[PDB]
Amino acid sequence: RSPWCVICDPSVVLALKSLEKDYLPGHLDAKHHKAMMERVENAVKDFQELSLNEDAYMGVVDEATLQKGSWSLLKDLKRITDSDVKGDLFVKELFWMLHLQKETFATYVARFQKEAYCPNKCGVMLQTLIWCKNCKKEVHACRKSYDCGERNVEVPQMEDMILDCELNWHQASEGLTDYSFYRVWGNNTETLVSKGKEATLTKPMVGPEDAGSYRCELGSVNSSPATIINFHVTVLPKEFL
Ligand SMILES: *[C@@H]1O[C@H](CO)[C@@H](O)[C@H](O)[C@H]1NC(C)=O
Repeated sequence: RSPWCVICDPSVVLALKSLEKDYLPGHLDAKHHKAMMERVENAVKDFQELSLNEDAYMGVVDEATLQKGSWSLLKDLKRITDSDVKGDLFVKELFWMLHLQKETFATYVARFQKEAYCPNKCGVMLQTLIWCKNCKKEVHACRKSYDCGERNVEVPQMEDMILDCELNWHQASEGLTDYSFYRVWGNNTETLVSKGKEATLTKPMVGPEDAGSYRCELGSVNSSPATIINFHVTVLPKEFL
């Protein structure tokens, strides 16, 4: 038993309060006002549309999903109020619209869950979620295996080395800082060779001295890195078979 997340949008609560104080007086008999608003409140206080799905309803959305559901509800409600509909027909249309809007919102949430909730496959992604139970907006840590799979990079001698540390979800993550690239030497020391906002390390015209191990770390405002990727560079001399 969980609220319909649209109530966490202030414009929705305002439009609902406006329905009650401004619309009801000229459009529904006074003796029904209390019972209507109770029925509206009950519709908004429970959202069951996703609670028998294979993927359990988690009670969270992102701001994008919230805004899309809210805008869809506000537009449909405004169509009712702009129409100036009254009485029995107004009641029928209002509750029909709320059912439809819950089903529309369910579609948006199932899609958020399937595609946009913690979409990383490794590393730690930070994403702001709104928790529908209390309308709290917080940064959630999407913690996955720190192993992103080692990259085997073979570069012909004299060609350009590109080491790419970017993952598909990095552009969407919160709290990121810099990509640092380290060369990891066989004598158990390391050298920081680049640090900045760029997700790649480029070395033009590679020679043997550029072969070996590299580690990329994408920093976070938190303690742990958002991503660690290891690269092994083999520099292929022309003489190889
Ligand atoms: C460790 O190896 C690196 C790369 O070969 C080199 O720059 C460094 O001087 C070595 N350190 C020692 C103490 O031998």
